[PDB]
This record gives sequence, C-alpha cells and structure tokens, in this order.
Amino acid sequence: SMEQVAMELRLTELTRLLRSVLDQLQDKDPARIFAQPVSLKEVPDYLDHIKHPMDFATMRKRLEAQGYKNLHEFEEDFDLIIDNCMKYNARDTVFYRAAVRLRDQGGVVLRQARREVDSIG
Repeated sequence: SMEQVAMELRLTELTRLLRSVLDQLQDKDPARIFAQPVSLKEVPDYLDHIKHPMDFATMRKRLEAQGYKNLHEFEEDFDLIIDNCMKYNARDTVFYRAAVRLRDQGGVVLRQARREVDSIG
C-alpha cells in the first residue's frame, strides 16, 4: 500500500536522524569504554550482575536493521549503557567516571533530538 511505504519512509528518516544522534553520543566517549559489549571471556560473572547488557556496537546493529521505532526506545538503550556501568563499577573508577561524563554530555544532544523528532513528526 501507499500508507505502508509512507510509514517506511518515516522509519527511514528516523533511522537517519538516530544515526547522527548515535555518532554524536559516541564522540562523548573518546576512550571507547562503551564501544563494544563487556567481554564474557574477561568478565565471566558479568551476567550475574547485569541483566540487560548494552553497548554502542549493539545499538548500531539494531539501528541499521531499523529496529528503533521511536526515540524513546533508543534512549532506553543509551540509558542502559550508563546505568549498567554505574552499578557494576565503583564510584572511584575510570569506568564510572566515563559514564557520568557521557550522561552529562549526552543530555544536551538528546534534549535537541527530542525537539527534532517532535518537530519533523
């Protein structure tokens, strides 16, 4: 149908906007602490601690499959990255501190993305 096509074009454009958002967020992680999944070879007990692991590579896979239907879903995954890290790692660690900086700096990027998604429909 023409409606299904139009909806597919909206999803495509959301995907384009979320791809730029993801690039901007990932630049706020220059140390690449959140780039890839925590290694279960190197942290074998991780899943006993963290029930829903997340990282930027895993978000990028979901994004490129047009697996984000709205900004709320994408934000949920970004928040898991931060929140997982702040639970697993202690306050006095490079890891925890990197999450706080990513959260603080990402907030700005996400505040305008919300307006761009409401604005462009």
